[PDB]
Amino acid sequence: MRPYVILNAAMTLDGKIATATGSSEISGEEDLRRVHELRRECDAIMVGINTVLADDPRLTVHRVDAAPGDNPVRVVVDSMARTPPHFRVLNDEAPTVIGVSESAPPERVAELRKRAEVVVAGTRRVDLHLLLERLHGMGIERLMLEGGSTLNYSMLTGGLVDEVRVCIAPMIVGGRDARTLVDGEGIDEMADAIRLELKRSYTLGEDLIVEYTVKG
Amino acid sequence: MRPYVILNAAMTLDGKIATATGSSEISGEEDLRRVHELRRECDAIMVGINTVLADDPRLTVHRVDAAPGDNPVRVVVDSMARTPPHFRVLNDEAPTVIGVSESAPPERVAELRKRAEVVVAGTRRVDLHLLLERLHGMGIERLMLEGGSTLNYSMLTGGLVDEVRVCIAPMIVGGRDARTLVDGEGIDEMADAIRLELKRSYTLGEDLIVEYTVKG
Ligand SMILES: NC(=O)c1ccc[n+]([C@@H]2O[C@H](COP(=O)([O-])OP(=O)(O)OC[C@H]3O[C@@H](n4cnc5c(N)ncnc54)[C@H](OP(=O)(O)O)[C@@H]3O)[C@@H](O)[C@H]2O)c1
Ligand SMILES: NC(=O)c1ccc[n+]([C@@H]2O[C@H](COP(=O)([O-])OP(=O)(O)OC[C@H]3O[C@@H](n4cnc5c(N)ncnc54)[C@H](OP(=O)(O)O)[C@@H]3O)[C@@H](O)[C@H]2O)c1
Ligand SMILES: [Cl-]
Ligand SMILES: [Cl-]
Ligand SMILES: [Mg+2]
Repeated sequence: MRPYVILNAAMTLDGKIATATGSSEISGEEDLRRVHELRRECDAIMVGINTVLADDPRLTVHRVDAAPGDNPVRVVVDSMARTPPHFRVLNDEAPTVIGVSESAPPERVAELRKRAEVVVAGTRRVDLHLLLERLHGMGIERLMLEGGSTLNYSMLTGGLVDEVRVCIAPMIVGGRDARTLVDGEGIDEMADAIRLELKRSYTLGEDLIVEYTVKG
Repeated sequence: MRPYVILNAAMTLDGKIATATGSSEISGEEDLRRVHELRRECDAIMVGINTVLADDPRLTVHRVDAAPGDNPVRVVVDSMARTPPHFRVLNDEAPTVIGVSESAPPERVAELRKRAEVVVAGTRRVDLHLLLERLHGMGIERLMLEGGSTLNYSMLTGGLVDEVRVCIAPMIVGGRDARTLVDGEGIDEMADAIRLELKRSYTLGEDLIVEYTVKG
């Protein structure tokens, strides 16, 4: 089985979540609160290793009032155990899980096990199906997927996403090499696109929030 | 003095206007009718050569009932005069203008002049400011820019776009090499993004339409 999965993101109108140089300040203050409230509501947050290396995020509830138990499990998708042992995601604010592949150097895995629960799943790339099974077995029923574009693609095409919520900021940056909402290999034909259904749209500060379910 | 410029587009939720393979069927029938209605309220439609080569579009008012002079002037941005003499954009449905650079081979320029007005503007690349100035001279006061992503970038960073209208389809395709709403070289810092203001957002058929003004 697997938890229920909400993909949440912030993007520019032209669909970018970061520039080629990694600049990613997009959301207004209100959206950031929305995000932290949603964190409060979930059992776990999931990000890819590339996001962790780029942003060194806390991935906790800190922009809204939080009870001592409110921080969800932090989950990093990290095939070669590259999460720096010093980085904030391994701090003491909340439990952390690192999903690694069987190819991960045994020495790096052992260091991570000192600050986290490590789950091995997949040969050389993290098996997201298995990882999600393992998270569900830890009692995680509600997971918030927070990117980046490569993990987003894997999760969507694997049929592992139930909802998509996007903050669309009123700005354009362009860039053929900027990260978009969803990157990866890509679906070749518009006909074979993943299909969604708009459930809600509303303004929040300067931003436009859109909320969709993924059509089964 | 240049025309007032509305940029119109259709993209997937993840910001794609075409897959890597050039698949670009995005809008529902209702959006397409709206586009044709807006075309009729404009003096000119502008598109890049690459769009012409990819789609061979007519660029006329035909998804709604139209009369004779309802079709706007068709303008192709085409540095090296690559518009094929047999392409629909050069048919007799409507006036056509091709903007070329000084670098375009004369044989191709001379051939284009048989089927369109040719405006030579810019050394190696079309000078968009100069082109728009010359378009004003042909009674063009309102122009609809219809892509693609490279031309969009140039027009936007050139300060030559007054409004943005986007049809957002409830679908995701991903693809690191798919064409986005705006490609080109990109703005390096989110701080330096072109800023917009949302005028209104509404559903149209299955799609979500958003209309913005460009602040700068
Ligand atoms: N605004 C937003 O909504 C938002 C949200 C998040 C991030 N961002 C930004 O956007 C950028 C996106 O980062 P990114 O796309 O490079 O990184 P990412 O998607 O966070 O990380 C993807 C990486 O995860 C690892 N991985 C392991 N198994 C995988 C699997 N089955 N599927 C997918 N990935 C797997 C791979 O690296 P290994 O194989 O080496 O482990 C892969 O390259 C970042 O700069 C970030 O700051 C924006
Ligand atoms: N859904 C939508 O809204 C929408 C709209 C339009 C297109 N599309 C699709 O999206 C794709 C995007 O097309 P694209 O980006 O490859 O092509 P494009 O933007 O239509 O064409 C850009 C080309 O115009 C020429 N050009 C000359 N002077 C220029 C200047 N100053 N600035 C920019 N371009 C200049 C260049 O080629 P030369 O130098 O060789 O002349 C340049 O590569 C196409 O496949 C199209 O079918 C989607
Ligand atoms: Cl955070
Ligand atoms: Cl057409
Ligand atoms: Mg791209």
